[PDB]
Amino acid sequence: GPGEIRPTIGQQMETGDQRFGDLVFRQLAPNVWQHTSYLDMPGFGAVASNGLIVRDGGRVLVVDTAWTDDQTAQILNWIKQEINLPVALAVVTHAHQDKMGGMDALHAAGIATYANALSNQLAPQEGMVAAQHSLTFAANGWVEPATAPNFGPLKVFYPGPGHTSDNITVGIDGTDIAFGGCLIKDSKAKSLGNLGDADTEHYAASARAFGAAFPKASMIVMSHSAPDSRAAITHTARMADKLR
Amino acid sequence: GPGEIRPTIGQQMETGDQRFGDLVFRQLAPNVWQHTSYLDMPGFGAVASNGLIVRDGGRVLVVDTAWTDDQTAQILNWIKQEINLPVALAVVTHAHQDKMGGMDALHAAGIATYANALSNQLAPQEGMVAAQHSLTFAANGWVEPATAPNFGPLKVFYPGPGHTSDNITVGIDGTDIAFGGCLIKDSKAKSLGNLGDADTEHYAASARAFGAAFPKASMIVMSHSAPDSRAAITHTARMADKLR
Ligand SMILES: CC1(C)S[C@H]([C@H](NC(=O)[C@H](N)c2ccccc2)C(=O)O)N[C@H]1C(=O)O
Ligand SMILES: CC1(C)S[C@H]([C@H](NC(=O)[C@H](N)c2ccccc2)C(=O)O)N[C@H]1C(=O)O
Ligand SMILES: [Zn+2]
Ligand SMILES: [Zn+2]
Ligand SMILES: [Zn+2]
Repeated sequence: GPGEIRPTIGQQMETGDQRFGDLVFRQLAPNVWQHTSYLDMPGFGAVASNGLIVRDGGRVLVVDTAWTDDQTAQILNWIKQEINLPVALAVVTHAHQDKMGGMDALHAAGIATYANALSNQLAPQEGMVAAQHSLTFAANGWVEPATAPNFGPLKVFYPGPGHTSDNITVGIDGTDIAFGGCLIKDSKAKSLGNLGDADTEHYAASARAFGAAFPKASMIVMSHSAPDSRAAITHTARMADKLR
Repeated sequence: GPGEIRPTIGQQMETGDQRFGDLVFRQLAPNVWQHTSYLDMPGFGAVASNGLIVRDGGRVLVVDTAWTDDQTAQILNWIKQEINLPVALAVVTHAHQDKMGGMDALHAAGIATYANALSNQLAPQEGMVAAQHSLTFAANGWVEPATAPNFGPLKVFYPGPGHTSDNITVGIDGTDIAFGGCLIKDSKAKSLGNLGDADTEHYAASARAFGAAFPKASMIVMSHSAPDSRAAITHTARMADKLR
C-alpha cells in the first residue's frame, strides 16, 4: 500500500491493522475489533477517532460511529465483508461528532441505536441526531438493565461528568477490554483534549469511577490513542487533578 | 418592634411572611408555601435559600431541604404545627448544600427522599447525603413516571445542564407555580451566581427548556430571590446567552 494514513493526533498504522477505504481496522481480541476513522481538518491533518466492533455469537455489536455518515457506512461494509454477520445494535458514548456523526448511516441500515438519555437530549444542540433508544443509569453509574436489552457482553457504565456531562463507558464482558471513549487519554498524553464541555470539578473522580467499575480490564481503549494499559486511567485522573 | 433576619444576598422579609425559628415561611397558594433558610458565614453574612411545601390532599410534599439538618428539622416542626399532615415524600433539585444539606433530618423522620440519579451519584463528592430513591428522565426531560411513585401535582422536569449538570425543576399542577431552583435568577439579577459547577454552553437552552415545560406557570419560584414572573426565565436565558 503505497501511501498510508498517518494522522497528527491518534495512533499510527502498523502491520496487523487493515486499511479499508478511508478507515483503519485493528483486531484487539478474537471477537473484538477497533475501528479508526479520520477527520481531515482544513490545513491541520487527520484527527483519528476510535470505536469498537464486537462479535457476540451470530450478531455484531458496534460502539460509536465514525466522524461522518460515509465513514460509518464503510464500517458496516467492512463488517459485512470480513465478519458477514448482521449488526444487532450500536451504542454511542456521548453527543459529539466523533461519536454520533454517523447516526444517519446506522438508521438507514436499520440498526437499533442506544445512547445516554442526556446524550439524546443534548444531541439537538450539538448538531447531532439522537439515538432511537435512551439508556438510564443507577446512582452508582451502572446502566439500568431494562433500558439496555440484549446487550450481551456490552457492560455500559456512566462514570460521572468528565469530558462531557453525558460521557459513558463500555466494558466488554468475557474479555480484558474496557472502552473509555473521550474520557480517557493515553498514559503519555500531554493534556486531556477538548475541555470545552468538560466538568473540571468531577473529571478526576469520573476517571477513577471508570477504573473502579472495570477493575479487571488490562487493555483500555480510547478515542484518540492506541489501546493502552491501566496507566491511561491513572494518567488522566491525575491530569484532571490539576484542574482544581 | 425592631429587629428581624436580614440576608446578605437573598430576599428581605416582606409583609405576609412568618418567622419560625431560623426560617421564614410565605404562603404562595392555598396549598403551596415557600420556606426560606439562612446560611450565615462569619464575616460575609446570611444567604437565603428558598424551597417549597405543598399540601396535596391529606399529605405534605416537600421540595428541597434547608442548609442544615437542624434548619430542616425546623421545617418539619412548622409542618407539624401549621398543617399537621404527614410528610409523604421529599424531592431535592440538585446535590448542593442549600438544597440537600438537611437530608439526614428527613431520613430520621421517616420521609422518603427522591433525587435525580445524577444528583445521588454526585452527592458523595459534593458532601451531601444521597436521597433514598433515584429519579430517571427521558430524552425530552420529563421524569420516567415509574421512578416517581405517587408525586401528586408535582411535575418533575430535567431541563438539561445549567447551574449544575443535575439540576431539576418542579411544577405544581393545579397552580400557576413552577420551581426553577438555582437554575433561574430573578428578572433584575446582575449575575448567574455560582458558575463553578455550571455548564456554560447549555445554560441558555436549559433555562428556555424550563419555561417551555411549564407554559402556564406565571409565578416562578427560585432559590435566592422572591418569586417573580416569567421575565426571570428570559432574563436568565439572555444572561446565559453571553456565556457561549
Ligand atoms: C479530538 C479532540 C482532541 S476535540 C474532539 C471532539 N470534537 C468533535 O467531534 C467535533 N469537533 C465536534 C463538532 C461539533 C459538535 C461536536 C463535536 C469532541 O469534542 O469530543 N474531542 C477531542 C477529545 O476527544 O479529547
Ligand atoms: C447564591 C449561590 C452563590 S449559592 C447557591 C447554591 N450554591 C451553593 O450553595 C454552593 N455550592 C456553596 C457555596 C458556599 C458554600 C457551600 C456551598 C446552588 O448551587 O444552587 N446558588 C448560587 C447561585 O445561584 O449562584
Ligand atoms: Zn466529546
Ligand atoms: Zn474525542
Ligand atoms: Zn442556589
